Amino acid sequence: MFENITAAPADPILGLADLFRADERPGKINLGIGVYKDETGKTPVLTSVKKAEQYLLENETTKNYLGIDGIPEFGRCTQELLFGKGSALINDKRARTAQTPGGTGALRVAADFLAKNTSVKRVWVSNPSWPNHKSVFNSAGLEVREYAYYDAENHTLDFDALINSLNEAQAGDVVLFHGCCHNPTGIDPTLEQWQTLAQLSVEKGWLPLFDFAYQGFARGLEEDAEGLRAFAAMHKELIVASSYSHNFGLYNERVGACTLVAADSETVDRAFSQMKAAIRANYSNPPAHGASVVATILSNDALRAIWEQELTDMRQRIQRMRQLFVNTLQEKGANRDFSFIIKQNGMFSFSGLTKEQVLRLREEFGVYAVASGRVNVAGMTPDNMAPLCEAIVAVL
Amino acid sequence: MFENITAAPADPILGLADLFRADERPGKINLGIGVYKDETGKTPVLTSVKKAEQYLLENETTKNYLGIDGIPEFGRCTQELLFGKGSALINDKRARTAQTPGGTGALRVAADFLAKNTSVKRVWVSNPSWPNHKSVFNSAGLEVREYAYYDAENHTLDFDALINSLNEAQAGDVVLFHGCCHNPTGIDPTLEQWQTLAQLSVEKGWLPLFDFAYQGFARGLEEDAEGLRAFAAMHKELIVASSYSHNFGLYNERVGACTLVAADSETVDRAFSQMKAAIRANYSNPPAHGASVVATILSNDALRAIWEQELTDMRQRIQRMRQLFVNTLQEKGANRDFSFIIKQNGMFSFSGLTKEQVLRLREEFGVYAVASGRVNVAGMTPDNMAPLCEAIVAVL
Ligand SMILES: Cc1ncc(COP(=O)(O)O)c(CN)c1O
Ligand SMILES: Cc1ncc(COP(=O)(O)O)c(CN)c1O
Repeated sequence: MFENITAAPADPILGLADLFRADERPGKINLGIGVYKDETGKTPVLTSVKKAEQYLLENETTKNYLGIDGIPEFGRCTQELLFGKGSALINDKRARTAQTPGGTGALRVAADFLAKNTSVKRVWVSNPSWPNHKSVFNSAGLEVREYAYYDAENHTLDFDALINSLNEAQAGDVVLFHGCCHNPTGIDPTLEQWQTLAQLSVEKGWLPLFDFAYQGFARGLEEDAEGLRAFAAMHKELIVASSYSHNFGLYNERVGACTLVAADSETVDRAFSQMKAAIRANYSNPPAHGASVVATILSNDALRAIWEQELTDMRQRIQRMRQLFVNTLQEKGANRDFSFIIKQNGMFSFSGLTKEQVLRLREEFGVYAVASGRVNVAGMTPDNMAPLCEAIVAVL
Repeated sequence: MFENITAAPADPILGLADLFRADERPGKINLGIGVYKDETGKTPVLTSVKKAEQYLLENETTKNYLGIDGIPEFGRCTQELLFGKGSALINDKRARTAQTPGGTGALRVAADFLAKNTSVKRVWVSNPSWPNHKSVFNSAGLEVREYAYYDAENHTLDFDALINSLNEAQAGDVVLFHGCCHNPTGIDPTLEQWQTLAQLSVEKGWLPLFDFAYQGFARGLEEDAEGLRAFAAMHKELIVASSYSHNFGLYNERVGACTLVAADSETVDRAFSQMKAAIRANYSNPPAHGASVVATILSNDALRAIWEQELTDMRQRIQRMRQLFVNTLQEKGANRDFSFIIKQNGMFSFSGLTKEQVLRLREEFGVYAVASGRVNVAGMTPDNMAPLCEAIVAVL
C-alpha cells in the first residue's frame, strides 16, 4: 500500500532548524525561529503559568473528559479578551467558543465546519502569509486565493493593491485577516484602514475570519483587538481563531480557541452544534492542561496581574530589539535605510534581503533566516546584535 | 452564511449525559458512561500520574514546541508496549510513531493520511462498533462498510458470519480491528481466531488498522497485544491507533499514538513524512503534558511498578463487577441467563435488553444505559448492585 508514497517536501520554517542544529559552527545565530526567546536565548515557562500549574497539581481530582467545546470559563474569558468586557456580542449571546488544540487546530476546525456546513468554496489570504495557512484550508478541501498586501519597494501596506485584489472576490467568500502582528511582515492596517475594510466587507458580503495568534504583542491587549472589534460592530457573522501559544508561552500544550459569531443566539447554537460535530470527528474533545492554566490566570486577579506584566516585558523586549537592530546597522556601516523595522509589530519582519543574501549569511556567516528574508527579532539579543549586523552589512 | 445550518443530531453516548443531569431524582445509576469509575463512583487521578506531574512541575524549563510527531521516548515506549520488548519490527526499524491528541486523534490522522496518500476508498468496521468510528472515517472522505461480528441470540462472536461478510472486502481495503475489549460487545477473538484472521488478511490483501484503546483491561498488557502481534508477525504493513486515555486515566489530556509499520525503514520514513504533513495541517504538533506523563512513568521502573498495580486493580474491579452482576441477578430472581457477562472483557457489554426495556429502566426509573443495551460494568458498585439488579429483574 505504501511502497510508492512520495516523500512530502521540507516545511519552510521547520526544515531550517535541522540545518541549523546540524551545522555545529561556533557563534551561529538563528533568526528563523517562530517562538519568543528572551535575552539569554531561552524560551522559559512564564511564572504565572508555573503558579497556575502548582494550583492544578494540588486541586485536580479527576482527568475526566472535557466537553467537546472545553472549559466554559476558558470560553467566557477569551470572549471578553477578544471583544471587550461589555460587548453587545456577549450580552446578546451571539458568540460561541470551542477550546481547540492551538491556533492551528482552531483554524482547521473552522475550515472543516465551513467546508461541510456552508457554501464556502474559497478563502482569501494575504500575500505573504504564514505558509501553513494554505495547508489547513487545502486539507479541508477549500481553495485559497491571495490578495495583495505588501509593498517590497516601500516596506509598507499597499492598501490600494489590497483593496483592488479584493474586488470581485465574491459574496460568501471568506477573507482571512491577521488581527495584529502580521506574520511574516509585521505590517498591520491602521484603525482607519481597519474601519474601511470593515465597511467594504459588509458592502461585498465577505465572511471575515480573524487569525489572532499574537494578541498583546503589538501595542497592548485591548489595542491589538481594535481591528477585530471594528468588524465585530458591523458584522452579523464572524469567525475568530486565536492562540494562547505566544502570549502565555504555552507553545506545546496546544491552547487556542475558535469563536463563532452569528446574528443571534439561536443561530449560533445551531451552527455551533455542527462545529462540535466537526471536533468530535477529529480529536473528540480538547487538551485540558494548557487551557486550565489560561482560565486559572485570567480569572485570578493576582495571577493575571503578574501575567500582564510578563507579557508587557515580552512586548518591550521586541520593541528594544527593533530600535537596537536599526541603530547597530547604521553604526556598522549599513548601506541601506532599515528604519521600517521600527514601524513593524511583533516578532517578525522581512529584513529586505535577497534569497542569495539569505544563503550568503547561512553559508559564510553563522546567520540563519527563512528564505523569504523573514527574521524573528526575538532571536536577537544585545549580545549577538553586533556580529549579526556585521554579517548582514557584509552581504549588502 | 449560517442562517440555514441545520442542528447536528445528538451524539448517542454523549446525549444521555445531559438527560442524566436533569433527572435529579435520588438513586439514579448511570451505566451509559465511557470512563472507568471506582467503588466510590469517582474517576481518580492515578497516584503514579500525580507523581509524574510533580516531577514535570519541578523539571520543565520550557513549553517550547514538540516536533510534529511529539516526544521521542513516548514513541519508543509505545512501540515496545504494542510489539513487545525485542520484536523484529522495532529492531528492523519498520515502525514509526506520532504522538497524537488521544485515540480519536490517531484514528483521524491515519484516516487523512490514508485518504490523501493512498488508493484506500473503504474501511470495514465491525457491527456493532464504537459509533464514532464511522464519523472520523467519513469526515476524511472514506466509505465505511460493516462486517458481522456479534451473535444476538448466543451472545458470541459469529466467526463464520464475520469471515463471510469479509469476503466482500477487496484488496487495498482497510479492515478495522479492536485489539482487545471490543466496544460495545466486550467479545474478543481467541488467539486461534486472531491467527486465522491474520493469515486470511495476508492472502486477501487487507490493510489491518488496529484500534487499541483499552490495552491492559482484559487479562494484561502483553496478553492483550497477542492478537496485534500475530498480525505484525505476518504483515508487511499495518497501522495501530492507540490510546492512553483509559489505562492511564488521562482522558482529558488527550494522549494517544498512531503507529505506521511498512516493509522496511526507508519506506516507513517516506510514508511517515506524509503522515506528519497531515498532522501539521490539522493541529500542527501534539499536546505535551499528558504524553510527558506517560513517557515519565514508562521510563522509570518505580513509577511504572505503581502504574501496573493501578491498572491491575482497575482490571480486577471490572472483573469483580461482572461476577457480582450475574450473581446478584440470579438471587434477585432473573429469569434470563446472564452468564455471558463473565465471558466478556473490559468495561462494556451488551446486556441483551430491548430498546423498550432500557427506556422503561430509565423512565420507570433510575437506570441510564445506551439505547443499544450497552452497559458500562465499571458504573456498578457493591452499593448500587442490588437496586440495579432489582430494576432489571422488574423489566424482563
Ligand atoms: C498567523 C498564525 N496563525 C496561527 C498560528 C498558530 O498558532 P499555534 O501555534 O497555536 O498553532 C501561527 C503560529 N504561531 C501564526 O503565526
Ligand atoms: C473503541 C474506541 N476507540 C477509540 C476511542 C477513543 O479514545 P480517546 O478517548 O483517547 O480518543 C474510544 C473511546 N474511548 C473507543 O472506545
